[PDB]
Amino acid sequence: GNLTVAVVLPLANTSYPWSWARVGPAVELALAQVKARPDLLPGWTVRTVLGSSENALGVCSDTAAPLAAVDLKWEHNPAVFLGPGCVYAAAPVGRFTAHWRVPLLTAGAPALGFGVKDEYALTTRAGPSYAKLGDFVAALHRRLGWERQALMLYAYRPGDEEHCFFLVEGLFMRVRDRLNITVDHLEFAEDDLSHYTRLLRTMPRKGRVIYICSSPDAFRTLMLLALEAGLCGEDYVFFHLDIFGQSLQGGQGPAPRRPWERGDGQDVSARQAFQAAKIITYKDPDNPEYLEFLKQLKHLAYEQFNFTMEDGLVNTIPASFHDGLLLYIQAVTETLAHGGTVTDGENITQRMWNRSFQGVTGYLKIDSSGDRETDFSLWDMDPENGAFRVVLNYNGTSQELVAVSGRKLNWPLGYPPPDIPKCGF
Amino acid sequence: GNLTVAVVLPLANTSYPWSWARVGPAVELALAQVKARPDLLPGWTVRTVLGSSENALGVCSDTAAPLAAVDLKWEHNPAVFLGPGCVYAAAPVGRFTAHWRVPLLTAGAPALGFGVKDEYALTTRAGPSYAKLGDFVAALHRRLGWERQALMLYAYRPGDEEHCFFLVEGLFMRVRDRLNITVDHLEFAEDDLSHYTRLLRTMPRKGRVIYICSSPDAFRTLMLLALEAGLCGEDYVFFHLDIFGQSLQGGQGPAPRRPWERGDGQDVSARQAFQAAKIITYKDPDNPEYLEFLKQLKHLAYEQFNFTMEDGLVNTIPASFHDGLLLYIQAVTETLAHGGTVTDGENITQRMWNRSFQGVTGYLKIDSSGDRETDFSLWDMDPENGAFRVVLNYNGTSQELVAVSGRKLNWPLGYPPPDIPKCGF
Ligand SMILES: *[C@@H]1O[C@H](CO)[C@@H](O[C@@H]2O[C@H](CO)[C@@H](O)[C@H](O[C@H]3O[C@H](CO[C@H]4O[C@H](CO)[C@@H](O)[C@H](O)[C@@H]4O)[C@@H](O)[C@H](O)[C@@H]3O)[C@H]2NC(C)=O)[C@H](O)[C@H]1NC(C)=O
Ligand SMILES: *[C@@H]1O[C@H](CO)[C@@H](O[C@@H]2O[C@H](CO)[C@@H](O)[C@H](O[C@H]3O[C@H](CO[C@H]4O[C@H](CO)[C@@H](O)[C@H](O)[C@@H]4O)[C@@H](O)[C@H](O)[C@@H]3O)[C@H]2NC(C)=O)[C@H](O)[C@H]1NC(C)=O
Ligand SMILES: *[C@@H]1O[C@H](CO)[C@@H](O[C@@H]2O[C@H](CO)[C@@H](O)[C@H](O[C@H]3O[C@H](CO)[C@@H](O)[C@H](O)[C@@H]3O)[C@H]2NC(C)=O)[C@H](O)[C@H]1NC(C)=O
Ligand SMILES: *[C@@H]1O[C@H](CO)[C@@H](O[C@@H]2O[C@H](CO)[C@@H](O)[C@H](O[C@H]3O[C@H](CO)[C@@H](O)[C@H](O)[C@@H]3O)[C@H]2NC(C)=O)[C@H](O)[C@H]1NC(C)=O
Ligand SMILES: *[C@@H]1O[C@H](CO)[C@@H](O)[C@H](O)[C@H]1NC(C)=O
Ligand SMILES: *[C@@H]1O[C@H](CO)[C@@H](O)[C@H](O)[C@H]1NC(C)=O
Ligand SMILES: [Cl-]
Ligand SMILES: [Cl-]
Repeated sequence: GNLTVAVVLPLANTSYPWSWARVGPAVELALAQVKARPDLLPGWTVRTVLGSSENALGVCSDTAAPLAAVDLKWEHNPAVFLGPGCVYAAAPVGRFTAHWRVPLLTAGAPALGFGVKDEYALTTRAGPSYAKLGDFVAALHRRLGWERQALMLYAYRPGDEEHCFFLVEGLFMRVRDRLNITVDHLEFAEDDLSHYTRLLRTMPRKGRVIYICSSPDAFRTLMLLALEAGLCGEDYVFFHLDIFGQSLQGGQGPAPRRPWERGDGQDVSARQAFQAAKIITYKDPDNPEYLEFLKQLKHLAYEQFNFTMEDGLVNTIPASFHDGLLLYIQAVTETLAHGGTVTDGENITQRMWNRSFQGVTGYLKIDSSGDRETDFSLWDMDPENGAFRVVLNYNGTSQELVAVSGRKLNWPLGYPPPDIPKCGF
Repeated sequence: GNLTVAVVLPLANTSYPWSWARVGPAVELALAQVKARPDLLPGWTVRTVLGSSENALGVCSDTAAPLAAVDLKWEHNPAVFLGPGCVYAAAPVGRFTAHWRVPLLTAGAPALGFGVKDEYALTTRAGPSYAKLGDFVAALHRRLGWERQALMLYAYRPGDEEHCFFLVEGLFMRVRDRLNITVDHLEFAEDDLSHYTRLLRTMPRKGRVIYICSSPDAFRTLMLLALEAGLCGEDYVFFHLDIFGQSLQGGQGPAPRRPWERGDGQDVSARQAFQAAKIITYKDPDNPEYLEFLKQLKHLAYEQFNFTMEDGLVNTIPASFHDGLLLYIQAVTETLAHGGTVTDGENITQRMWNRSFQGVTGYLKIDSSGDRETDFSLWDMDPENGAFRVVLNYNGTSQELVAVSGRKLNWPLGYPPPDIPKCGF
């Protein structure tokens, strides 16, 4: 028989980590591998019927994603959805598919509200989540001894789909649960220098361990302002939540990075200001299978969709769709082997949750709630060269930190600064 | 043949002006009238299929309204949607119907954003709109000579579906388009006594003609504070946007109201504070057909839904569904007389827009944009008795103001206060 796979992704806009111009060859490679392995759905054929989740302007829309999903459901009767990876498009489509009793795979939709599996039954997330980043910092605080207070700033920009609002919402909500610490939750406009001055005035009263979600330019500007304000590294620690490594040119390899450099005269004084800054990115998989998959993905993305892949850390999202789709196909194969159909949403989904799988991105594990366990990296600056390099790797499954071969965190005083000064704030 | 009307309304919750417990008898009376007249749809049969637009908690929601609409569309293939009335349920369902090319009738959904007929094609609003209130105040200002400045407060309450936010949004937008005056629109928390003191401090600098959208209790508690602060009626005038006449015992009939009285000991001091307050409600139709319709609607509602229908000015929403639907039943008849079909949404809709109809609520007119022309009423205090009464009626179609039974506005100084003082603010 056949197994339709409805796809609701941006088909023309090629500026998203999940856009069809980069996820298309991932699914194509996955389906090419399914058809060469007798152990996966013996004799069946897997098809894709693809709709678009973007409006007339060409951007994510919660208005057109459900329309496309309903059209696809009415016409083709899919067995699964590679639902939207976009926070605003994913919610209505996930509610529709939960009402229809159809599984929904996605390597996007990292928002916290999507993880309420009473309203979003049968949906799986094979890619990074935002709440899983609250486990990482919780593991930092236990290791570094901070157990009192923290502050969390998130920038605002008119264009983006409130990326940092959701990022820090998830981080904050999970950090409250894991730790009984006092956290503060602030926002600033990313273009108003008045807001930056106000923020530099404010912080000395609210915390000594600050997590900032902003663009690389805004974080460099904040560091330069803080250095002038006197906010040195013997007191503060600034953590830049740059998940896709945009300030590190992707952060895809061992090359030395120096994100404090712009060649604008003040980059001599920007190296000084970054002595109290560390960067929290996703983890770049090291296995050779990932490199081979990237090598043969970059070629399909050119021959098929006439689009050139950028060679960064956003490729993990195209690879996670491949891994998740293969995991789903294996679950469906087991379900059929136990005498079922490809329409048993509940039986199929409970064979995906709470198990480990071997993909190109490593040996991953979908947790008991359906969300994938995410691994992170912490970058710090070398005292001698001045270049940034990875110093800590966090394994989501076992929930522990590993120091890279011959590296350790660079603290100005040799040890982390306390999160509570001599006489508080 | 058969004509199927799809209904997406609260079927169990009885606390809405459009809830099925009070709109069901209206539609049943309409369909009884259709079946007794050879003029309308000769020989056809009209029948309704019901879906609920409320979630588990029992409140109308934007999550369960489109789900019910999609289920109804896929199962019964309706010719028209007697769509939702909530501002939040009516948007996704309106977009779905616009995408399907199916007309959507509603006497609710007054929000301004629902009147953009490029995104909401084929939808008709046979009931009051919020922007149509901005036509009223403009026609009021021209009559009283105010042409400089205005201020608009709206209350915020956790429970309501941001009723006053949308009311003031529509009013403010339409007043901005139709006048050159400078308008400023604030917000205040309704159950936070600090905000009231803050507002009484603020107002004397930002306006002298104020429109307040709040609950009757909030308006009275704020008028007492205004009297205490010295904001008397020789300078300020306060307009209470109480559209359904909640503060006037429903605002229907000829009896005299006393909205300043609770027997709490401040009645003597509350009658004095209301000398600078006037109330803007909907207009209660004065024709005998409306009274007969109410008489045979209450009995039917009690007999057929075990719900007792207290009289008031919220009964115009049940009666508009009765009118609009009938208007539609006429339009779809004329189409058939020209060789069309019941599924000619575009030709059916343009035969409803920009024409007048004779219903139980008067001789109504649907404007060229599809929204009905609403008539308003202005209530003012009698200087002698101290009881409130209707003193102005506003005809939406022709946009004139009519004094009622030789009545006149009670201005504490004899003429309207200036909207800009001797030396401004
Ligand atoms: C594909 O989709 C992308 C969206 O990822 C479209 O690109 C535009 O991307 C920007 C930011 O990445 C986004 O702001 C645009 O939408 C918003 O645009 C303005 C803001 O833009 C202005 O300010 C920014 C700084 O914040 C300047 O960099 C920019 O030059 C402007 O001066 C908002 O005010 C709007 O309200 C809107 O929300 C986004 N494009 C659109 C139409 O929203 C890209 O056009 C798409 N391309 C194709 C071919 O479909
Ligand atoms: C029928 O529909 C009405 C809506 O018109 C329902 O009333 C609402 O019901 C929902 C859940 O069913 C409930 O969440 C709403 O409460 C809202 O407000 C509270 C805070 O309100 C507090 O103050 C008011 C003051 O009057 C108290 O009455 C109330 O008990 C609270 O102490 C929020 O915390 C909630 O989150 C929510 O936003 C409620 N609102 C109103 C105005 O009634 C009604 O339950 C439905 N009934 C049935 C049988 O379906
Ligand atoms: C993150 O942690 C996990 C474990 O905490 C690391 O290793 C994996 O651990 C599981 C058990 O928890 C192993 O089963 C898995 O290796 C086995 O996988 C299959 C099936 O068991 C077997 O055929 C293999 O030969 C191997 O025995 C572990 N995966 C490995 C070692 O690759 C995981 O590696 C950590 N993350 C990273 C990036 O290393
Ligand atoms: C508000 O004003 C409108 C008009 O500005 C009144 O409604 C009708 O107006 C039209 C012309 O604009 C009148 O022709 C109509 O009266 C006739 O309507 C039909 C068809 O023309 C005819 O068969 C009737 O016999 C009647 O002669 C007006 N409708 C009436 C007078 O009922 C409207 O009445 C005004 N509002 C109120 C509350 O009166
Ligand atoms: C998940 O699987 C483990 C075995 O690996 C089991 O012990 C645990 O109970 C499972 N959790 C749930 C929620 O089923
Ligand atoms: C609406 O009807 C009037 C006459 O009632 C007509 O003059 C006008 O052209 C019609 N259309 C518009 C857009 O006004
Ligand atoms: Cl998407
Ligand atoms: Cl509704």
